[PDB]
Amino acid sequence: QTFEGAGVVFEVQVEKNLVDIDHRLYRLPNSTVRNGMPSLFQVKPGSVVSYSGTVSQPWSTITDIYIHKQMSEQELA
Amino acid sequence: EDPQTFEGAGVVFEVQVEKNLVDIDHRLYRLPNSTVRNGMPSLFQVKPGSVVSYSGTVSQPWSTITDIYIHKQMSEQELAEMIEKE
Ligand SMILES: [Cl-]
Ligand code: NA
Repeated sequence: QTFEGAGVVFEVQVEKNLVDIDHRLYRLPNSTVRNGMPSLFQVKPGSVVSYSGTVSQPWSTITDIYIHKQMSEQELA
Repeated sequence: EDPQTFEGAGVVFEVQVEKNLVDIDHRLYRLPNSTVRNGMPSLFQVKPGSVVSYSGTVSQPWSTITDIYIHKQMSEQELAEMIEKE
């Protein structure tokens, strides 16, 4: 039922609530929020992330995601 | 590098909800009610024993955590699945 991982965002599809992390697709609903802002609009290609969620088919749902501030800057460079 | 922002990781040892303070690896940080994740203040989610990644702004007397994530060490890990496949 639950999972946790870490990786690098390669692509974000805001219109489909999907995020591509290390070539794996996850559902990233607007309900995954931090400081009143949906995380779907904060993650970008190159973001280094820690995430957790619930197992679902075909793609698992991320219900919590954190952007590594120093590592995402190093990844983009 | 921004000298006004900070980021770290550690273990929560104590939480003082009445003073908006969190003790991580015996250092103290301000954890205001405005640091919210999924509509809930993170101050009431962190507990002694929580493993955390956090970031914020340098401030006086304590630096302010504006973003904090609890590591789910008890959940099944994608890295474990990766090591099992490799
Ligand atoms: Cl929120
Ligand atoms: Na900084």
